[PDB]
Parts: sequence; structure tokens; C-alpha cells
Amino acid sequence: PESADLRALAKHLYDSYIKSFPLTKAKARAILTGKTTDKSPFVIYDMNSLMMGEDKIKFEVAIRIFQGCQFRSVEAVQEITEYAKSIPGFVNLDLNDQVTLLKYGVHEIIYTMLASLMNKDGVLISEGQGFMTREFLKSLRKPFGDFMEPKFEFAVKFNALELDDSDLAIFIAVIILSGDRPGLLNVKPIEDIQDNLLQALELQLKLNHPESSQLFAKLLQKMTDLRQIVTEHVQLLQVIKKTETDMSLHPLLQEIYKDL
Amino acid sequence: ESADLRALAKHLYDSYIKSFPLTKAKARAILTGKSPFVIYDMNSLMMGEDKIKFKHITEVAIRIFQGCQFRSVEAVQEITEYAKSIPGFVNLDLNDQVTLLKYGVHEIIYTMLASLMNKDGVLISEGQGFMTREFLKSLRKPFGDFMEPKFEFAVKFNALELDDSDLAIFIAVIILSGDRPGLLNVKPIEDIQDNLLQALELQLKLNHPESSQLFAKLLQKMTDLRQIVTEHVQLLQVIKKTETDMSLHPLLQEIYKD
Ligand SMILES: O=S(=O)(Nc1cc(Cl)c(Oc2cnc3ccccc3c2)c(Cl)c1)c1cc(F)c(Br)cc1F
Ligand SMILES: O=S(=O)(Nc1cc(Cl)c(Oc2cnc3ccccc3c2)c(Cl)c1)c1cc(F)c(Br)cc1F
Repeated sequence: PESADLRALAKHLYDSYIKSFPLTKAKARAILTGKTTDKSPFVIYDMNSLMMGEDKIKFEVAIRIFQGCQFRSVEAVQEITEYAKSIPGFVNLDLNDQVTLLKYGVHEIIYTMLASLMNKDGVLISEGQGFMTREFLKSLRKPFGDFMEPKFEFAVKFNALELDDSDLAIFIAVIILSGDRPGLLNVKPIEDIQDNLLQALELQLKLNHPESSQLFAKLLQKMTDLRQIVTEHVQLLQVIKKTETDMSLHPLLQEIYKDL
Repeated sequence: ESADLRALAKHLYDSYIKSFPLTKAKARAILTGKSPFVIYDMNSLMMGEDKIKFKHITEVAIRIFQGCQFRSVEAVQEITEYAKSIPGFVNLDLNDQVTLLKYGVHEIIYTMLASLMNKDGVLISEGQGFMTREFLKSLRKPFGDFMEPKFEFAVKFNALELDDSDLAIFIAVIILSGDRPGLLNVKPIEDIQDNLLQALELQLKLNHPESSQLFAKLLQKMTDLRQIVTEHVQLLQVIKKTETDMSLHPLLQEIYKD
């Protein structure tokens, strides 16, 4: 059928998702649901546990954390780029559009996938070896303590959809191939790819979550919260560049930030 | 067991046809008879960009190099899809799948590039273009040194007169190499390659029965490929002391491995 092609596209993206992202939601949930003994994380909830964490978990304060996010976000950009090239049709696009799709897509994907590593109490860090609590992060001096709470508020609502990795692989593919990004040269080929991806996502959610009514529509409506959080995130960054003139940002990230 | 070798051969040929747009058959038609814009000097290349719409347009030697980056990245995705059709490949360890492609795309890129080359140049852009061998080696160092070893290999490789049905199995043999570093389960890889080698052997005896030991000679070319690729990557390390734009887009840098 035409839907056999949609299933092959879904399988293809899931395969590439596993190869590109080392820490899946399936692994994050096994670590968080306290399943076992070999996978349990060390919990950073204050400065001493944080001090004992660097000893044990292997990776001022608040600025030590902030540059940790920078470095992991840079690694995430790398992983998202590799995944993007696997999306059929992406690498055949105008190279300026490729750059543009990655530039405006990376932050929406980072905090989509970060939700996989969060519960209401905190977030897994450092390949899941560590867990940082929501309270300790909200306790960081301003304005660093303002970074995390919106993500937690989004993650709780996003995670109630109970998507698995196979669902997420298509959803991230849809996000990358967004024809409404500023400065795109040929919007139509991008939209034709997203059309096929949206078709693939719809069949996937309906087959994977048959009792979940209108999950497709509810997933698409999550973009409002996604884009609101990116907007707040970049404003937070601008406050940092002014009060924190003695702290460098990463060039890959600064070029992504340009005109955000 | 001979029917399943031929079944395997036909399956790979069909998959190769679907995965790679410009086949050797059509490339050879364009290079002889039954027409490409030719790029022979600085002026013709500037005209060719206003002619053929290059999707990578954002020094001339660097602009050609960036074009090779763009097309190589496209070919990785074509080769990846072709690898998925090889019986047994997807059932392999996911990390081994990734390792085979990562260390194998370069050998395949220059195997298939031979299809688009003769002693005088190389087809580009689905055949809409053609870049002369003279112009490419006229490029300033070290960019003028990338392609000459490829032409030398290609003139020899093409003298074997392989067709797409031959090359389909040959490329499959290259992907399923058990000697790539970092593999975790070598047994089923070489198990599949030995099965592809039997199919390649029978294919060449049926399709070139007058070509004595063509099978052995094809295998000898695979070591010529290894040398091409080792020399190629060593040259693109020297590049990161020439094409080093201290003000380059990091996202472009992120895209351009492969
Ligand atoms: O929520 S953020 O908006 N972004 C965010 C980005 C990533 Cl990649 C991230 O993941 C990691 C992973 N490993 C880590 C290892 C060591 C230290 C921190 C890590 C963070 C997390 Cl937990 C948060 C945000 C939280 C803040 F606490 C600070 Br300070 C700034 C900051 F940007
Ligand atoms: O021979 S190479 O070793 N690699 C190589 C790789 C591919 Cl995919 C290739 O095919 C194309 C196809 N379309 C193109 C369109 C525009 C511009 C270049 C294209 C190259 C070719 Cl002609 C060469 C090599 C040749 C050099 F001229 C330069 Br500068 C560096 C370089 F790596």
C-alpha cells in the first residue's frame, strides 16, 4: 500500500534515531523508574553532593553548571545534525536551507529530547550517571536559576503524552523540516518532505497508540509551548551576556543564537 | 544454490538501480552519443553556476572542494539506503552497521565515481555538467592534487568494462568488510560477504565469460581503492591548514564530515 511506504519511513527514522542519539527515552525511563542496581544514578541536590558528584560522576557554581549545558548542547547539535542528514531529502536541499533548518530547529529538538530525561523531580545528566534535582537548579543565583523551570513545566505536560522513541524520531524529523523558518530560499521542497513526514507520524501514532484519541493533533499543539520556551531561553541568554561579561559562550552556539 | 546466487544478484541490481540515480549505463551514454555543459577554465566554471544550479553555492579551488563535500554527503545517504537492501545487513548489530558504512562510503564513492569519469574528465550534476581533468589539476595546491589519483584509478578500473549489474555486487562486497576497526560481531559480516563473493564470481563468469580471472582482478582493485582512500583523507588533513576559515560557519563544519 501507500502506507507500507509510511511504515518503512517510520522504521528508517527510528533506526537512524537510535544510531544518532546515545541516550534514548527507553534508557532514561529504565534509569529513572529505579528498575535495577547497575543503572542507578548519583543524585546532585546541593553543593556537597555536587562536589562529591565531580568526584564520582565524571564530567564558581551555577557557571560550572551553565558551561556543562553549553558543552552538552554542542554535543547535542552534533547528534541532531547527523540525524538530520538521515532524513530522506534533507541533504538534497539547498545548503543554505540546510544550515537554516538546523539553526532554527536545534533548540526545539534539544528541549523535546531533554523531556525524555526529566520527571517532575529533576533531570538525568552525564549519560544518565547523574541526576540533578529541580530544586537545586531553581536555587542557582539569578539569572541562572531561571533557566530550568519552564523546561520542567513543558516536560511534565509533554511526557504525559507517553510517546516512545519511535514516535519521537518522526516528531523531531517534522520539526527540522519546518518550511516557516526565516530566510528559507525554497520553501516548497521542504514542505513536501514535511508532508510525507506528517503522513508518517499520523500512521505511527495511530498504530502505536490506538486508544489515545487525537494524539496526533495534541502532539502538534505542543509546538506552542516549545517555541515559547526557546523564546524565553534566548532572552535569558541576553541577560547573561550583559551581567556575565567574564564568561565565554561556545562559537557553534553563538552562531546559532545570532538573530534569535 | 546457484539459483539463489542469481536471485541475490538480481535483487542487488534492482536495489542499486533504485538507490543511485545516474547509473553507469546512462553515464556512458552521456559521455559518447545518444549534452553536458563543459567546465574547462575559470571563466567556464563561473558560467556553469549560472548554467547548472549548484545547491551548494553560499577562491575557485575552495568552491569546487565545497561542491565535492556537498555531493559526497548526498552519496552517503544513497549508499546507506543501498546497504539496507543487502540481505542480512539490517539484522547486524546496529553499531556494526554504522561502522561498516562509516569506513566504507569513501571506497564506494570513488568506485562509482569511476562510472562518471573518462581520461578527459568527470560528469557532475546528474550529467548536466562535465569538468575537465586538465582544469582540476590546474587548481592551486593542495587542491589540484585531489583528483589526479582518482582519474588514474578510474581509467584502469573502467578498462575492466564492468556494468551496473556487476558493480551492484562489487559495491555490496566492499560494504560487508569484516576488517573494519571496531566491529563487535565479525562472523555474520564475513558470512554475508562470502555469500556476496560467490554471487559476484558467478555473475562475472556469466556476464564476462571471455574475461579470464576478472574476479581476481576486481579483488585486486579493492586494494587500489584502500590506497586511494588513505591518500585522500591524508590530503584533507593538510586541507585543515589551508581551507581553514577562522571565520567559518560551525554548522557547515558540523555538516561536513563525509
Ligand atoms: O535547562 S537549560 O535551559 N538547558 C539544558 C541543556 C542541557 Cl544540554 C542539559 O543537559 C545537561 C547534560 N549534562 C550536564 C552535565 C553537567 C552539567 C550540566 C549538564 C546539563 C540540561 Cl540539564 C539543561 C539550563 C539549565 C541550567 F541549570 C543552567 Br545554569 C543553564 C541552562 F541553559
Ligand atoms: O576527486 S575528489 O578527490 N572527490 C570528488 C568527490 C565527488 Cl562526490 C565528486 O563529484 C562531484 C559531483 N558534483 C560536483 C558539483 C560541483 C562541484 C564538484 C562536484 C563533484 C568529484 Cl568530481 C570529486 C576532489 C576533487 C577536487 F577537485 C577537489 Br578541489 C577536492 C576533492 F576532494
